[PDB]
Amino acid sequence: MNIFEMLRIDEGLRLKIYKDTEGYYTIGIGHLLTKSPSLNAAKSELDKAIGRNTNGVITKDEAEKLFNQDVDAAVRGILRNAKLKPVYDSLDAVRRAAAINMVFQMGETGVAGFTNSLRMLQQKRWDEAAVNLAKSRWYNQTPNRAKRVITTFRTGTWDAYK
Ligand SMILES: [Ar]
Ligand SMILES: [Ar]
Ligand SMILES: [Cl-]
Ligand SMILES: [Cl-]
Repeated sequence: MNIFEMLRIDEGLRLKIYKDTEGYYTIGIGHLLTKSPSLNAAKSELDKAIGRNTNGVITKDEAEKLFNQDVDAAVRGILRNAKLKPVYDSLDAVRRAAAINMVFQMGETGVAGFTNSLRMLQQKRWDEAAVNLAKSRWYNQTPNRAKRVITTFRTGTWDAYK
């Protein structure tokens, strides 16, 4: 297992524009298009992203290409964030993938807001971190996914995904 497989399980794959858990227009493997309530606006953003007149539909390869860029951007966003980078560098491989999933889902910004959890992960206090991470809107709104990511940080293994 790895980051790609992990996120492919959490996000799914859809080839037509859809609304995510927050009601935002998305396509592919969790590629958010826009926070706007306009379907047209989402179609405009999709065309621009792909570089062709898609009409709300893409191929598997295009979805996978967006996905690669989004993983890459997430990692780079972590590395560029003063609050995140040090946490990240302190973690082992498995846990790093848990950190990436979270940023992919909620943005750098969002993640950089779990100050307390961040600190406990940096100190390797796994159980305490797991409990603090669960005290969040993230967990209350997408409890199944959150539990998988949380178990990942807790144990450092991929059992939640196997
Ligand atoms: Ar992180
Ligand atoms: Ar975190
Ligand atoms: Cl894009
Ligand atoms: Cl969920």
